[PDB]
Amino acid sequence: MKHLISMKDIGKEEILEILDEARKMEELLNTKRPLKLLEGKILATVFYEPSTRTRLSFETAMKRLGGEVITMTDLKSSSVAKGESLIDTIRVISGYADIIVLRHPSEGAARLASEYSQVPIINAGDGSNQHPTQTLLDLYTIMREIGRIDGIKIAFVGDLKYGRTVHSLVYALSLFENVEMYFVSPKELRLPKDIIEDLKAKNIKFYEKESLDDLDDDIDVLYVTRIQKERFPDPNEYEKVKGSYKIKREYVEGKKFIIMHPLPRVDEIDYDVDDLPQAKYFKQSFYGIPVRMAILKKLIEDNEGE
Amino acid sequence: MKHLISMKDIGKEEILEILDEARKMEELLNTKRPLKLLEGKILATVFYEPSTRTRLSFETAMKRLGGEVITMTDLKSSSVAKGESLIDTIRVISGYADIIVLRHPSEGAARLASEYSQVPIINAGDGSNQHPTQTLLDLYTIMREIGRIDGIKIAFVGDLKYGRTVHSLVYALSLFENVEMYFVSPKELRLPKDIIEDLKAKNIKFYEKESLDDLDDDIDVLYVTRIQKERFPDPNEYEKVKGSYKIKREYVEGKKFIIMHPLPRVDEIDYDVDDLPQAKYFKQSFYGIPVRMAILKKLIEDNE
Amino acid sequence: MKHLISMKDIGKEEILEILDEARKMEELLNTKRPLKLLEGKILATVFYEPSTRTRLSFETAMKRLGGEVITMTDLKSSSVAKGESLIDTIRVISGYADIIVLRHPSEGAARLASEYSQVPIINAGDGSNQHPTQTLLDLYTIMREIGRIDGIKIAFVGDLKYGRTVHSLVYALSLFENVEMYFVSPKELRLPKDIIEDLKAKNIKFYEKESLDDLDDDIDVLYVTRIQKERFPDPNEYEKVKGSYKIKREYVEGKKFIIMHPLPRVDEIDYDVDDLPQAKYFKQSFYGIPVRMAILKKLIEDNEGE
Repeated sequence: MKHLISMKDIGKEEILEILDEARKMEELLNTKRPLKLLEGKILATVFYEPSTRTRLSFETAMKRLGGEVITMTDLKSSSVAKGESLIDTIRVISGYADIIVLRHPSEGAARLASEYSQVPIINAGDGSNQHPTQTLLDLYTIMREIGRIDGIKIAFVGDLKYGRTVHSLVYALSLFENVEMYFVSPKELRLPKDIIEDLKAKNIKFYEKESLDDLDDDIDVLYVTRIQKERFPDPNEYEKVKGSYKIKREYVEGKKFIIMHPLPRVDEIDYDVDDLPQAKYFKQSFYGIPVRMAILKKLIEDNEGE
Repeated sequence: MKHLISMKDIGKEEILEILDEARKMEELLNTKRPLKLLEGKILATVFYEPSTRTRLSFETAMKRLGGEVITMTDLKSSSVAKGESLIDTIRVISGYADIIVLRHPSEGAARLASEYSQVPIINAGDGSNQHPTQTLLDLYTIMREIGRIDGIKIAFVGDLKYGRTVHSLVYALSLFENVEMYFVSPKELRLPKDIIEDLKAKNIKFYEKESLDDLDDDIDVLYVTRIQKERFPDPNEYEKVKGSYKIKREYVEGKKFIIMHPLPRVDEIDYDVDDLPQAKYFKQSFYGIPVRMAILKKLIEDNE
Repeated sequence: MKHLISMKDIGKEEILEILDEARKMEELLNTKRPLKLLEGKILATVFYEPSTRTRLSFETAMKRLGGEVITMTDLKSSSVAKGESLIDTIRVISGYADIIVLRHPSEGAARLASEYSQVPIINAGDGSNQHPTQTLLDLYTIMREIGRIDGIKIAFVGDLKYGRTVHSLVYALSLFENVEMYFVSPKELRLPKDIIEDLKAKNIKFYEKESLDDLDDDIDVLYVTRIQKERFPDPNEYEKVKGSYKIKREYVEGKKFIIMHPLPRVDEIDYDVDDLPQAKYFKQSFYGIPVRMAILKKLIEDNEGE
């Protein structure tokens, strides 16, 4: 693997390979003794559309492996860009660092950048459409907390029509055996038609539900996604929707499932749910470090341009 | 010690312990040898209200001990948070790093953060409630330059009514034996009533003075604090106040005291005072590194 | 050498010494294996007027030598400065780090800073009088790609009246033996009168040309500089000028020269020129790392507890 642009370029086999490397990295974090696997390496954080969350995650991961990091964000402003094209920037940075994590608005972006980069490119998503590293850490969370990915019952709650990370995860999961999916969402924000078709094409047991009460205590994972205002300009409307899908304490208690959420959470989950056993979104947050360490390591080794 | 939230959680004992560790750190620096005391460690700089000064200080300190640093500033915006609560952020960062230096506006902030952090939290002031690390380095400066903290005569000049770092230092000093305090300031910015009460309660010889000339050459330390235009909207007014408390060269020359100033200084001290022997504010600036190295080291070790 | 403020403080001898050290650094980079030459050192990036490019360059260089870096950009905004003078800041940072790369608007700036710094100061240009490190890497590019600096034919294209990096390079080159210079530019943006005088005073064969076709293929280096809008408020005019000096394919193919450009390039050079053999601007970009490593190393050693 010379780049990590899209989950659709990876198969269940490579996914597992990565999840394994991730577990190794997690254990290494427990040795607690200074790691130097990527000692003489430099990671370049090239963000056009800022994301302190994603940067810090990758930055931490790189440093945990003993590597160095140079950052270049807010490339969008003319002060941090200066009319220079992505292509020129990728070529210059490509010459400075050993690996690049890119975040660009345009669609080709990542893919294109990889074409001009003499270095591996990790796509931190083109804003949306494709964030591999996120999906991978999601899978790792399930693998880690549920003990397996195959044959699990997962339920997604929230904007499923525009939830990119949800789409990406639904696709990845569709590569595993017997995954039962539940899509809880407002009538308007249902899972894209074409996506459902792919699920059908892969003979995947799935159900579209309109209420959280439709779900049973047999779901293993409850993946909560945000529902932004832009979908319901009318406050009244938005109000009803928030209340209808908000994960409350009384609903969580005793449930078998674990609660995941890519963060940041704002309204999707009550704060009194945090201290409940099934709340796992912050653990999920942590898992991003080990899998990102896994990815950085792999990408660099796989392309030993020594 | 698992956190450093307020000076009021530390006693003279622990203070001295810290000042000692600080000295060690200072010496380790002077030798000029790559240090690796905090080698595999990561410090997280979580600033909601930006402060390049404080960040750089702690960043340098952490790196001098061979540690790594991840920074996250200006959270107070839809350019980094997007509506995520301090509590959620602390929990996420807490899982990434090994130690966190927080800077937040809200009062509980630091303390609260420490409750949700699975990692030590160093309070870089909840805006202007308590800035431990600063007071500690101030103490270190006195200890270092005067040779002792106990029984010294210190004079504070400037906005004493709102000078947070001054209040914090006055409290810490009140924990030492026989410290004589002088509060030089405009009739408008005198030291808070309740603070004076605490000083009285601790039987501390102190005097409020209106002029810099009301002092005698028996002062060991002259701690200069800033006085902002926001206190005297009227330029005329402000103008006269600036002149009245500005530390000038012909006032300094020959004086026993050392001049301290938490920085940045703008009007409080003339530039011709800089090269005078008693000017110690830049040295004080430096001392921040060793004491912060001391604090980072301790907090991490203490929490094995 | 205790500071690097201006190219006019360096002689051909020292220049070559630096270019040599630079080569060493370049080869050290090829030696894929962690360098620790500046292990316990800390570089401070003090930029009042931001420049993500220069910062990243120096940051990379410092980290490649195994050093650490603390950054402090745009103290220009009353947010990062607070009314504190450059002198006070230099003194404080001077006490924190081991070496400082300054970028300030005012003229004295760098020089002045060096007076109050208890640490070496590398001038990243007052943005209008001297950027040593850039000129040095330019020289290194010629030295490395052409094989020599002495007796070469170099042609500068673009705003030569305000091109600071061009002026700095023209001066440095004037210290070498038999360098033939060509100044291709619009009648308005001709090389400053006083500069031409210095060239005359040093008996330097030079020609001022108005067209790129005025150049014969006996040229070794074509240094392309930008021509910003502010020089031709009238779009018509500007468009006119852009087309007249734009380096196109049809013009480059088969030419003996190598093309240099300090970057970022916007209009000055067509993208189809990039993959042509004589295109060397991105290589030039890279060379900044080795020479900056060279400079950082030297400045720190030259001042090792003197």
